[PDB]
This record gives sequence, structure tokens and C-alpha cells, in this order.
Amino acid sequence: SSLAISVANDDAGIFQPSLNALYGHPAADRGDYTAGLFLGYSHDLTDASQLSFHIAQDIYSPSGANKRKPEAVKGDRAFSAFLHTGLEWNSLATNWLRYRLGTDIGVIGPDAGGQEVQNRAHRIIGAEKYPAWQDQIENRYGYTAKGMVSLTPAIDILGVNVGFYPEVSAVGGNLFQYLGYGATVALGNDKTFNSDNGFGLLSRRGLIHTQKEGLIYKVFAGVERREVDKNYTLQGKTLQTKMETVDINKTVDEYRVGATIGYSPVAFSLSLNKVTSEFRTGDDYSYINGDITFFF
Ligand SMILES: CCCCCCCCCCOCCOCCOCCOCCOCCO
Ligand SMILES: [Zn+2]
Ligand SMILES: [Zn+2]
Ligand SMILES: [Zn+2]
Ligand SMILES: [Zn+2]
Ligand SMILES: [Zn+2]
Repeated sequence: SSLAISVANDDAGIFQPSLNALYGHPAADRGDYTAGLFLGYSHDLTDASQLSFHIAQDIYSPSGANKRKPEAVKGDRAFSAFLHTGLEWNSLATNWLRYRLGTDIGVIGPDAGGQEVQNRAHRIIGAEKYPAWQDQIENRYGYTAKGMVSLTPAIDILGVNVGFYPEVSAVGGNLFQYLGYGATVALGNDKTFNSDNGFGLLSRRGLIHTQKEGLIYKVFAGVERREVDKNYTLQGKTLQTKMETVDINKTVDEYRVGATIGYSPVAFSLSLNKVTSEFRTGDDYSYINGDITFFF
């Protein structure tokens, strides 16, 4: 079992030079995904299978000078937030297959609490608040249905497991809908943990599926291409200007490079991430997540 806290930020702090070297500086100049908070619990029903629960809030933002304007700007994403909770099954079907199946309920809109959380954060640090929260994406309550399958060929070399994990993912519902395909490569001291990967709404955000006690470590790099049918954060209508602000791009790539290091019962993770332009007038953006996972 693992209990995890994960924080995502486009401001990568001491990891900014690494993020910039990896994905280039223009991606850091964008601000599309501005904050994430996630708390999750995974329980092993067997050595092969987990059931996970989580609650999370993700906050999305216009970029650059648009952040300070009174309302949403045509051509850039509006302020929005996605507040969600759900359950997921994560299982090794065999030594060569991992699958995941999950359902969220949530909301994108003022009810997701993005203005409240960001305004609070800003007040606490003495930053000014961004007024265009008044023109945020309007409420839509909904569900996500999520699935992933991954092949898991890996070989063990002197206690180091190295693997290649081609995967297909799918999300549906009235908030987000896409079909993704990708692969991750990983090296680490645990076969099960090495195959436990994911992108986008299938990202594990700190949750760990592992057999290992004592030292745990993993280093990984992956990309997933998704074909996007829906993204309500982009296609929804703003509260006051009543517009859809952008034309979504139907093909979106997500890159993730990261690592975990831990010792029973605590592990630390960092993931350096890039998402390619999600709309015609946007551009690629980079961010990190840092996770603390108690695993026992
Ligand atoms: C008992 C039933 C058996 C079920 C079999 C299920 C197998 C499913 C596994 C499918 O995985 C294949 C997916 O392959 C995708 C790999 O593609 C990677 C390319 O990613 C695009 C990267 O974009 C970057 C472009 O520069
Ligand atoms: Zn357990
Ligand atoms: Zn720049
Ligand atoms: Zn931010
Ligand atoms: Zn448990
Ligand atoms: Zn969720």
C-alpha cells in the first residue's frame, strides 16, 4: 500500500534549470497548467492488484501578459479548475501485461474552487490576484472513465531491472475524451514498480505499486501521443464574456522524465513534464510534479 501527496507547479523552483535544459525556455514561459494538488491511497488486494482512491484539484491559466487582464482573452485559455475524486483498479494481468480501469466524478467551473485556492496562495505570498478569474470557464459536472493497457517486457541485469512499456490509454465522458498511445522506458530495482507508468489523466501522481522493501529506485523517460476529442477546460464557455476562447489541437504529445528514490517507508519522486500545444494559438508548456509517497 501507498499513501501519496503530489504537488504540480509550472514554477519548478530549484528544478527550473533542469526543466529548461530538457524542454527549452519557451515552454517555461507558458503557464497553461499552473497548479496541481493530489492526495491518494493505494491498497494491494493481492501482490498483483491495487485499488486506489484519490482527491485532486488542478488549475489552468492564460499565459504571460494575459494573466493580468480583466477578462479571458480570445486566443488563449481562460482561467479554469478541475476538482475530482475517483477510484481505480491497477493490475498485472500477467508478467507481460499491466492494465488499469478507473472512474472519476468531478467538476470544471467556479465550483472546482480555482479562484479561491489561487487567490489564497497569492495573498499569503503577497502576490496580486488575477482578476480574470471572474471570467473563468462555467460549471460542468461530470465523470471520466479511464483505461490503460501496457505490455511489460523487461530484463534483469545484476539486480537492475530495465524495461520498455508500450501502452494504449483511453478517457471518455463529458469533461475529457481522448485515445492515447505511447511508451515509457525505465530502469530500477523493482520489476513491478518499473511498469507502473502513465500520462495525462492516467498519470500515477505519486501512487506506487511495488513489491520492494528497503531501497527503492526508478528512473524513467516516456512520451504519449493523444488524439483529443474533448477538453472542457478549452471548449467550455466563459462566465462573463460567454465565449469559447480557443480552437483545440486534436493531436497532443506528453513527455515525462523523472525518478523515484526511497527507503521503506518513504519515497520521493520528481517528474519533468512537457505537454505540446493544446490549441492552435497556444504553445508547448512545461511543468514539474514532486511527490512524497509512504509505502508499506
Ligand atoms: C489476453 C488479451 C491480450 C491483450 C493484448 C493487449 C496488448 C495491448 C498493448 C498495446 O500497446 C501498443 C501501443 O504501441 C504504441 C507505441 O507507440 C509509441 C509512439 O509514441 C508517439 C510519440 O510521439 C512523439 C513523436 O515524436
Ligand atoms: Zn499494502
Ligand atoms: Zn523564454
Ligand atoms: Zn502556476
Ligand atoms: Zn493497504
Ligand atoms: Zn481524478
